[PDB]
Amino acid sequence: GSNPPPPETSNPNKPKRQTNQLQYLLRVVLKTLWKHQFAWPFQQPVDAVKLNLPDYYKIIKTPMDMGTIKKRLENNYYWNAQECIQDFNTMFTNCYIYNKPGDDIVLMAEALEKLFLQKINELP
Ligand SMILES: COc1ccc(Br)cc1S(=O)(=O)Nc1cc2c(C)noc2cc1O
Ligand code: NA
Repeated sequence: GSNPPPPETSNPNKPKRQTNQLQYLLRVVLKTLWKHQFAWPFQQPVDAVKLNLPDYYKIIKTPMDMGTIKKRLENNYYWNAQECIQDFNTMFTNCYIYNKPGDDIVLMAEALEKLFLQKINELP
């Protein structure tokens, strides 16, 4: 079991720009999630080798994490806030797909997702 290559964080020919919503996504939303107690499992791509999860990438084909998101935001990878939001949704959804209701990790995802949804209500 090897790890796949992580998701891209820059792409010359993918349309990209800066928006004040995307700035907020970085400065406020991502920063709040990043510093939360429960951030740690979601700060980097799932290392299926070191975490001993050899079925992870059998089940999850569209992986996403906050390390990847942070870098995409810092590089202005996105065209709009909706693309970034979709990456967050993918992250949480993957957690819920791979794991089971009530699992420690699922409860952490849920608390981060509540907090995410609260912060994207205040999107300018
Ligand atoms: C068994 O390892 C656990 C147990 C509970 C928690 Br909260 C976290 C881990 S882990 O971070 O060492 N491994 C692990 C990470 C993820 C991710 C990210 N999505 O689903 C996972 C399942 C895991 O066991
Ligand atoms: Na599941």
